[PDB]
Amino acid sequence: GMETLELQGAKLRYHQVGQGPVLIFIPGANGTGDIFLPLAEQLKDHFTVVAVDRRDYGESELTEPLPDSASNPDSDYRVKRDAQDIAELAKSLSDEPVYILGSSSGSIVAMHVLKDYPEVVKKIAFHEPPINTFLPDSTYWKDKNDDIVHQILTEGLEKGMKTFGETLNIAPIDAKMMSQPADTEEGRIEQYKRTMFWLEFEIRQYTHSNITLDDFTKYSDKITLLNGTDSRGSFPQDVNFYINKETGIPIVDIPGGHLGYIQKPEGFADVLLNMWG
Amino acid sequence: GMETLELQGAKLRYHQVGQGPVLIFIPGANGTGDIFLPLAEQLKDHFTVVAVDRRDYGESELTEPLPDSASNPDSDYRVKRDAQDIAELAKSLSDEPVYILGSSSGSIVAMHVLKDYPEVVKKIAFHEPPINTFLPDSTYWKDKNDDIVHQILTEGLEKGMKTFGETLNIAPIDAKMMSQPADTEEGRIEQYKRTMFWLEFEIRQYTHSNITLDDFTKYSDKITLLNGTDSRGSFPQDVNFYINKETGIPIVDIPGGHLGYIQKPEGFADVLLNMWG
Ligand SMILES: *[B@@](*)([O])C1=[C][C]=C(C(F)(F)F)S1
Ligand SMILES: *[B@](*)([O])C1=[C][C]=C(C(F)(F)F)S1
Ligand SMILES: [Mg+2]
Repeated sequence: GMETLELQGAKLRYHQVGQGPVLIFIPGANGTGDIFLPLAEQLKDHFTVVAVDRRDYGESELTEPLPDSASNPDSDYRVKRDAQDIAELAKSLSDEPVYILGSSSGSIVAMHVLKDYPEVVKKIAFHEPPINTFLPDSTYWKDKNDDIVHQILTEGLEKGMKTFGETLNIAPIDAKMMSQPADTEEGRIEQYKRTMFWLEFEIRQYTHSNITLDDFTKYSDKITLLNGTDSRGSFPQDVNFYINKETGIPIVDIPGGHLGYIQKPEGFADVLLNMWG
Repeated sequence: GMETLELQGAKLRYHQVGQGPVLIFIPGANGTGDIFLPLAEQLKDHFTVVAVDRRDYGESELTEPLPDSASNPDSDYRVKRDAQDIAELAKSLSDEPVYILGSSSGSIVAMHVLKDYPEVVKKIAFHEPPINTFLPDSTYWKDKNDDIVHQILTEGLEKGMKTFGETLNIAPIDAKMMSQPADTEEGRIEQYKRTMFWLEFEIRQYTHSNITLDDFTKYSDKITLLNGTDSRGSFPQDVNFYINKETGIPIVDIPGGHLGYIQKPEGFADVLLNMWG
């Protein structure tokens, strides 16, 4: 049971309980207003407690996707947009400046609400802010944040792909090709996005999907199985050997490895022309 | 320039090179058709080569969000939709059944095109498929895939959070609360996605966002800095101490820790009510 304010680019959802002057709670890391609901109950007889799901979280919905620069660590799009959400939320519920509390990164949003929309602010509270920009040692703390985020975003992935490599016995050539960075940064950032997506939304769902041997036998005359000449011993060739074992469907060898169609396009094509040309 | 076919919930983009019978190439992990163009160049005098950007990748775009259950590892929404795209693409490019080659996860899409839309297949080729469902050792390979993806998705995040709370001296009760797993498999998936979004899209961007001490001093009578009585020594209280030392803006102690509003709501309210009630 949530309220909705439609705004530029999002349906902003929020709880509202009580009577009197409006009191907006801005969540921190958890991003959602439910975490203030026991606090609201203790306040609903003095303030109209409004507790927001910030537009990227919870029951709030984006109506158009984030800009691609939002992943840049010095992008200001999201913090400024959250702060404008709170100001428009205030302006839609009150004709007076309102009370505001933010906690942790939510208190940083609160700082930007006061900076950019001081006319909506009656009183404001910053509960344990982690912003570092104005500290004498801002650099130390910014560098810690950057390096721990970098570790999280990269280490486990690198290890897991190598573990995939040994477990599946991927050929060296494929391994280097399949894990080579892009010459640009716009192409390099996309490639982490894409790999993360394949991992969460493709590999498990597709490799355990609803194909039976019976499906191949039904139309056996149509099917060729292809094994690369440079990827012998790898797990997908064993998939083809098993299909062939149980169905009789022929295996054709074709040049290159798992990526043979671009490792060796000429020889790849010569085989496809022999089969189908 | 690429070609476009508009389907339910997606605009599907694809390269088209050559003439002759239609030959559809379905990409695996990289998900885009460009990887087939050097091959397409070798076949263009024999086939109308069609190299697809599957709908979640490349120059294709969704026109509706993925279903929330698509992150479920047992989901078959994506593989079915991909298979249905290829069938629709074939039907839009030929009145005769066509030639189709899929590679790796793209060969799995090709298998579902055959199962569910055999009417569009003249011949089909499965290049190095990694599907395990029908293998006699299926449990082995399914559980390897599940474990390695899970490790990739969770391991470095669990380590980095632990490093974060220790660099920042987050209170034990707070670290306990902010890492506690959700109580459902579906709750944990969203918890993971939420934390992963916060790390990539919020922590660096907000904590180094453009706020200066003069932004506070300009409205000093409006502000209260709040420190939890149970999170002493933690980095955010250090931030508040600095703001206070430089601007004289008051620090008020409020019960609980970084999550005090939920940890002790009664005592948290009593302070707020002292402040603004
Ligand atoms: B409250 O959610 C936070 C306390 C420290 C934070 C950072 F990691 F940004 F330093 S966030
Ligand atoms: B081709 O891109 C693949 C070879 C092995 C794969 C899996 F990780 F699923 F086993 S995918
Ligand atoms: Mg604005």
